[PDB]
Amino acid sequence: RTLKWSKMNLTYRIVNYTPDMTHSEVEKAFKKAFKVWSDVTPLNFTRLHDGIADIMISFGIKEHGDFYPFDGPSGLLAHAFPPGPNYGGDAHFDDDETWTSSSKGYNLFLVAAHEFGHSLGLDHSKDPGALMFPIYTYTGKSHFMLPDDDVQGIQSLYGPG
Ligand SMILES: NCCNS(=O)(=O)c1ccc(-c2ccc(CSc3nc4c(c(=O)[nH]3)CCC4)cc2)cc1
Ligand SMILES: [Ca+2]
Ligand SMILES: [Ca+2]
Ligand SMILES: [Zn+2]
Ligand SMILES: [Zn+2]
Repeated sequence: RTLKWSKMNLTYRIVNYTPDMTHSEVEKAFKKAFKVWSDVTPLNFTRLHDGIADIMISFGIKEHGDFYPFDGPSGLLAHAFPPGPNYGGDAHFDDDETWTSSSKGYNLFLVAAHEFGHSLGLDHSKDPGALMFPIYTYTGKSHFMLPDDDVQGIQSLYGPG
């Protein structure tokens, strides 16, 4: 046995938005991020506008209400908790960073896909070409294809769709 969600139908809520991007650009970016995993697993993700959801996403700075505070510009950038109740599964992004949909700063989609991998029970990868490798890089690929090391890893938890 490993650590994982018992249900295949998960809900997320975007609690607050970063000033660095428009509501629509944020929402598009996170939705594409969950799709990364939904496409290769039986998992399904639906967004809630209110109330408590399984994966609760928020932006914040410094001491933000958990034992893992951010540090301002540079340094740490996001973290997410493994599956479980309450804080379990949630994702936090440091809003002293610069979030973008481009080549500049941290690309919010890529970092969300990474952080959501942790939310589903994945650990970091040893393959520098994985999405779950602990070092951020931006490859500027024409379109994004989820690398094989990570499709293997998430499927070990949930199986193919
Ligand atoms: N517990 C340590 C936390 N350190 S952290 O907060 O500073 C941190 C560090 C790195 C990442 C992070 C690392 C890698 C990625 C993904 S990199 C990437 N993968 C792929 C492509 C690409 O262009 N870039 C193409 C396909 C796979 C995202 C976030 C997140 C938080
Ligand atoms: Ca930081
Ligand atoms: Ca939660
Ligand atoms: Zn946090
Ligand atoms: Zn990570």
